[PDB]
Amino acid sequence: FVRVLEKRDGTVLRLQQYSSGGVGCVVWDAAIVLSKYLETPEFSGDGAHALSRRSVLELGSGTGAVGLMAATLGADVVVTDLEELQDLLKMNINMNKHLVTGSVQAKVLKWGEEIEGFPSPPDFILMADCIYYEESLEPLLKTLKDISGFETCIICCYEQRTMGKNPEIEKKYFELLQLDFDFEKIPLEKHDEEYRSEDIHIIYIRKKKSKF
Ligand SMILES: C[S@@+](CC[C@H](N)C(=O)[O-])C[C@H]1O[C@@H](n2cnc3c(N)ncnc32)[C@H](O)[C@@H]1O
Repeated sequence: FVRVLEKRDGTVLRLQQYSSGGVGCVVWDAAIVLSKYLETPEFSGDGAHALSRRSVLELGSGTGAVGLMAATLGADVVVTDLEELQDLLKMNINMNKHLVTGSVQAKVLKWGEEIEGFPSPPDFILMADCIYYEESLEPLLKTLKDISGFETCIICCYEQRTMGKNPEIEKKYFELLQLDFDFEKIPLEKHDEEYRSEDIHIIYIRKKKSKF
């Protein structure tokens, strides 16, 4: 009942998906793509967004897969989700703390609700498959605006769902996003050569600050 995700160095993250009492969350494909993206040279010492010793907030962590990966890369990570997912997050911190080279802790952060502030804006905010929640889009973007500063690197990874109401929900997300943020799509050629998909996008989001 463990989902496994292997790092570039052969070490292996292990993620439980069921917490006792109905509460649970699976590891989503977008979390695998973003996690393995964090292991590309882009987030190494000689890279554009070195992760080691930097502050990282993850929203909608679920199992914690992405934030845990960042913690095995030297970041000081806070993984967050709803109250009911805190037990699962703590279990997965326990299963992977032997691989953590930075730090990792879990906190409740329900989108739209103000929580324990950072002393200064995080260096990164990470999100995997956080966007198809129509009812929580304005809350999510409020949290993002409240926490990020002009230097925060916001990385948003999501699997594009092409059927149903999802195309519509996706457009509402971007229309709300553009009021306060810029974005830029990371070309597929920069994802992990193995763990990528034309259906799974990575976008860098930045708090807008125009000179005009
Ligand atoms: C599709 S899952 C993705 C989980 C994980 N990031 C991954 O990719 O494997 C979305 C996550 O967002 C969380 N979430 C949904 N609405 C939320 C809200 N209003 N506030 C905080 N978290 C929320 C869910 O509990 C769930 O863990």
